[PDB]
Amino acid sequence: MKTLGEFIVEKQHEFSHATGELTALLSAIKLGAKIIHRDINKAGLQKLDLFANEKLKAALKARDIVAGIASEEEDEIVVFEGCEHAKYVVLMDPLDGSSNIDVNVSVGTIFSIYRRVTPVGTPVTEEDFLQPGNKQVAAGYVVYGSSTMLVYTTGCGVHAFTYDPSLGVFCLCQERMRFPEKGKTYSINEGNYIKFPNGVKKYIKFCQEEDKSTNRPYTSRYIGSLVADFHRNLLKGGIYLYPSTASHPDGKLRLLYECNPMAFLAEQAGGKASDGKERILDIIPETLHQRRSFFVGNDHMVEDVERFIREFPDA
Amino acid sequence: MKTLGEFIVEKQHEFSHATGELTALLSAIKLGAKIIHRDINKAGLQKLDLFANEKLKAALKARDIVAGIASEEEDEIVVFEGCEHAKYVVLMDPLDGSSNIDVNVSVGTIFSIYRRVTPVGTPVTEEDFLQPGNKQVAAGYVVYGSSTMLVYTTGCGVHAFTYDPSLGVFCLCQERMRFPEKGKTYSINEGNYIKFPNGVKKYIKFCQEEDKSTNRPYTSRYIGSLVADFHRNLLKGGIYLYPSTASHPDGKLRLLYECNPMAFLAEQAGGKASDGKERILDIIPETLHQRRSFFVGNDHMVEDVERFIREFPDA
Amino acid sequence: MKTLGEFIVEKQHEFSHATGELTALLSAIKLGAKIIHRDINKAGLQKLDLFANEKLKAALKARDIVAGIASEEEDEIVVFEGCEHAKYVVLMDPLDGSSNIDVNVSVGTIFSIYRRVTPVGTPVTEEDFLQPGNKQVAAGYVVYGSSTMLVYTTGCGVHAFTYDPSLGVFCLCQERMRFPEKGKTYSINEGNYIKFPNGVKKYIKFCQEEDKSTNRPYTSRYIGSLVADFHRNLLKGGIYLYPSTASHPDGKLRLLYECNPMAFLAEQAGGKASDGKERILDIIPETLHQRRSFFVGNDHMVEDVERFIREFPDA
Amino acid sequence: MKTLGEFIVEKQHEFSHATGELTALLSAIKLGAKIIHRDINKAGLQKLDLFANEKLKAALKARDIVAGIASEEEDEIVVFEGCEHAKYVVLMDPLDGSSNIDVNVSVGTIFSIYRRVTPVGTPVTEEDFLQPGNKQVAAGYVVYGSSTMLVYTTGCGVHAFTYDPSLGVFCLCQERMRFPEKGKTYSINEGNYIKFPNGVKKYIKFCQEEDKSTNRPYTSRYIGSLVADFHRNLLKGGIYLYPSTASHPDGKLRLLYECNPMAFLAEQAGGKASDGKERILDIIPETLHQRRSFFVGNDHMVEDVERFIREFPDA
Ligand SMILES: O=P(O)(O)OC[C@H]1O[C@](O)(CO)[C@@H](O)[C@@H]1O
Ligand SMILES: O=P(O)(O)OC[C@H]1O[C@](O)(CO)[C@@H](O)[C@@H]1O
Ligand SMILES: O=P(O)(O)OC[C@H]1O[C@](O)(CO)[C@@H](O)[C@@H]1O
Ligand SMILES: O=P(O)(O)OC[C@H]1O[C@](O)(CO)[C@@H](O)[C@@H]1O
Repeated sequence: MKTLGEFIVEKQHEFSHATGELTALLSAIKLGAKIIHRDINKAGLQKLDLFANEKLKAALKARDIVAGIASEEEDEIVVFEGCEHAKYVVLMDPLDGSSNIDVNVSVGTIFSIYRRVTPVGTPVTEEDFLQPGNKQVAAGYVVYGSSTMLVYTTGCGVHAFTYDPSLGVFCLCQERMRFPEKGKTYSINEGNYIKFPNGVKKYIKFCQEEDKSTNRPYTSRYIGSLVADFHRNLLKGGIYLYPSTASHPDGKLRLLYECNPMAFLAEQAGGKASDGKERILDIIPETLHQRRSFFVGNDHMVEDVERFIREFPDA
Repeated sequence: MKTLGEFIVEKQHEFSHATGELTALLSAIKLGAKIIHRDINKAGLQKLDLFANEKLKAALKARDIVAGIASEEEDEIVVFEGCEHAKYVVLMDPLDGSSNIDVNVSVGTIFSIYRRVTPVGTPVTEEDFLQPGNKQVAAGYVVYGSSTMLVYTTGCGVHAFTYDPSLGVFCLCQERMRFPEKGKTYSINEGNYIKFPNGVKKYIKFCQEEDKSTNRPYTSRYIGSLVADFHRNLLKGGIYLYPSTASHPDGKLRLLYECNPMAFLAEQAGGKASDGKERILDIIPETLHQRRSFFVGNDHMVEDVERFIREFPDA
Repeated sequence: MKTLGEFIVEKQHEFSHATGELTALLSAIKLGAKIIHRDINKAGLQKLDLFANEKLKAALKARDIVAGIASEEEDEIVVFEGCEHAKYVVLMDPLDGSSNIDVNVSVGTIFSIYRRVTPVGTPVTEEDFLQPGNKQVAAGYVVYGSSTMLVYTTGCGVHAFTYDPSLGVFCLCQERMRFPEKGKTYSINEGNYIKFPNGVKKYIKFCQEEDKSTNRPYTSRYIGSLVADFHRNLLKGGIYLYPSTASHPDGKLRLLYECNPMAFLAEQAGGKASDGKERILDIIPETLHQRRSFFVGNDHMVEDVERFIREFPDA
Repeated sequence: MKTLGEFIVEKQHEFSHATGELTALLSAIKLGAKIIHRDINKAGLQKLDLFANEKLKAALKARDIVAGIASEEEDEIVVFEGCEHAKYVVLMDPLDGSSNIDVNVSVGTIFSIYRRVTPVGTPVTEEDFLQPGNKQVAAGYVVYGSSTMLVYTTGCGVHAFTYDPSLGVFCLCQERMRFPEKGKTYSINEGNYIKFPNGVKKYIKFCQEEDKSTNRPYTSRYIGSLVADFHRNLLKGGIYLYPSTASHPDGKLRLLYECNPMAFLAEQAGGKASDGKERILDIIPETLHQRRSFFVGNDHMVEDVERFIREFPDA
């Protein structure tokens, strides 16, 4: 057995050889993950979003390694007074999958880490949080399911760890997660069918046709939590979709707090992530809360999606 | 705080005043649930079906209160040698939601309890396990999610309990679960669209139309675990569907191990459960492994389903 | 692995064949033990006496199997209104070893169970709690140490169980605890030397002489918690002593809440328990809070003690 | 609530400002402590010495921060191949209190940390492990009792932390532990009376005299585990003694693995630690396994001991 902490030490070349700093960063994360886990595992015994947001924020600050944060909850960025010397910033979705807490369904936490652009010693600015996804130095998520797992990447593969309540530590369970060769599952909220772009509606029809030669019809799976659907699709192959519609002309997902970190993780696992036309990671952020259409998973599935959008324009 | 054990004592009138026996029955269940939980919570750190099956079987026998069992795993019934004096039989689905274990997604355990028809002192026979669902004296399930919960009924409401790892006990969290007045979520594997009965395909179209006056289009949610989708729908309202198709002419779900206990639970919560035409609980079992189409959840939703099947016959 | 609950079922002949009632009795105990354990295991993260007293009292009442209780904390007995139909009474020392909580040292819980003398339907009276120790139908203790263990007897041996946090259940670890053939450890508060009876002072000198032929000098061990010193001595052999002195002319230990249950346990393990002259279990209680000199452990050691008291009278 | 990890960060001035290295050091310790804790908490469900030794050894090496270790178990020192670049060495007593495991009594782990004398890049030698106790840069212990606690010092006070199973983290419970003004408890194995030095026998008599003006007679407490007796005495005041005798002419305790770290901790808490004549920390080690008489606790008590040895020479 090998712990997350030991693993970080062992992989000295990752994270630009700044091992000591990665350790501090993930230490903040796992602590926050442990705290949230405790409250969720006894939720039965909206409000949790705030709790998660507060605990993760306090933890990151206590490591004295982050200059400031950006939360899906927060309207403005949060500058850590006394941390001006820090050279890292973190964007996060404290509790992804709000509609699942009360129903004992999987929810998660997403984080994205960037190296600041503004001079050390100075307070960070939105400039530091509006960099394209391709500049992230680290990304990962925490899934709170039957078991609690932490998944992350620095650019050298995707590593997953499972929390062991018996020990109180995160243990390595898979060092190199990769999407299998082919996917046979699509994850989308099909109730929103009539409002999806014509290309997406076509892909859905594509997915339901009878073609044993290509594993069709695919299976449908949609938990309602980006983190949990992604995690399953990554292990078993599949694609997750959340296109634009009436309620969300530019999609529902946040480009910086959700799309970018998951996109970085998908790409590092040999998958693909796009807004249906361009690479998520190369999009230049316009605003902190910018939303974006999102399609991620096995490379061939996302491609089929882009093709259908191409051949059937106009939503 | 009140424990499951204390609650059982307090409700002396339920279970036909045989309090001492209910206690023993649920004691077997929660122990099995605790054992399985432990292995699942560290699954990361098919095979689990066997483990769950063995642990639940051994636990029920050790209470010396059950004459024998029937498992979705077992081909034949299991007679407990030395328990001929027992007057209860139990049918179970040890681990519902096989495809979810490896992906850290919710799975569950389902149990159904019947009073034997054959004379005590004698070994039980299939006759004891082929009684209609309306004869069950108890039914419930265990959901292994972010938290582990046990839900059951004896005919006087549906009671849910949440396991507290800190204490090592199940605690009452909701004494009277009821479906809310209206449902706005449907749970079905839409990838199997083309093979569903025409009436079901119509209902799906119904679900996706724009009619704010009736909360349409509904939201789509499908975890892939009967226990977890049911649980969510029960708390938030909704309907779960698994009709017949090519791969399963009579549906996929087992009538005795899955449909009946969930049907008993749905009805006790003010909901409805049918095979699309008749009441699940009144169906006279033909065989131990009989499968059946299944539609369960809010009463009005299941009715809409029955109506569409009525107006559009032939699958 | 076998649980406490399963073990009770398996031993149908013990407790006068009233299996169902023993189960309810120990269920109250283990629940109280689990609750206390939780608060103690995070004590760092006098007051606990009250907490323990309240939790055990509430638990016993909730099983609707006990007519009333007597606590070392309580001045008067506690009659359970609505439990007049109960035929059992319980005397207890909720938290034995007060001076150990703040120092992270072992403490315990002691319980004694009697069958009432007064007619059912009527409220219990001190008469029910003043019966000699030889009438107990059950006795045991819970030790909260590196691990939490429950030890008890009904008259057919001493059984010990260890709590498994991973499972949340008590598991059988030893079905027949017996003192080894010989003891080589004495447990007494030697700082109180000058005030001990002359016979006890002689025994202490005896214990420190050089006589390899009899394993002397013995080893000295004194944790400060009756439960923990007893438990160790029972497994490794030894004797525990708490004689009379200035601060306590009749000893410090309570005859009914401490001496009797431990005496019943010691005798069932092949050991001996006396006040230095007579058998603890045959003493006829004079008052609820009666104190008594107490010497318990390996039979030969207690005998040596009685002999020295005999040969050197006057304290 | 503040974690051990956060506390270390917050106290940047301690440990010679080498914060990052202290963090790695204690991370190895707490992990080993968590692993051992798990096996001990289910011991019921000699051998543990080896387990503890192996787990702590593997953990320290995995942090790639220690050049090598010295264990009370090991005959020779253990050089970490591939860690020649490390500048720290650690001496340890993996499982102090062997005779307590089987009896569910408190046991502990002791560690001592030194900065090497030999050039980096080179393999460490006994020279690095034979430095006087006054050169330690860190010392502490882990007590496995009703709760699991970690206590340590770098020269700026004694800090204690309690492990929270609910969270899986160590939390600060006391930042500045100090012996109270006066002690009233002595901890010694009195069964070995006749073989103790005359001065010690006199002190024991001193301890048992009647002198309310000085809190005499003192109370006697002796758990049999150096870690647990020390911990209690530190919180409540008291003195622990283990002098020389026949079985151990130079005492039983190891000078480097036991006496030095506890001596450093006692002094940092305002207490005193000596071999009955000189300061433990200033003794120049002669051999790796050198034993030494040891007296530690409240300053005035140890002084009384030194005085009696002075006035009554010859053991
Ligand atoms: O309820 P809907 O419209 O399917 O949206 C669910 C999605 O929204 C989120 O909760 C927010 O990102 C995701 O976790 C999830 O994929
Ligand atoms: O993979 P499919 O065809 O959607 O079937 C999933 C269903 O099968 C089961 O796993 C077996 O009953 C259910 O738990 C679940 O609802
Ligand atoms: O502090 P003293 O006088 O040794 O008394 C300790 C004894 O008192 C009790 O705390 C009360 O029974 C026992 O648990 C323990 O054996
Ligand atoms: O059994 P004895 O001779 O009292 O020795 C016990 C002492 O030995 C050790 O086990 C070894 O250091 C200490 O933990 C304890 O104080």
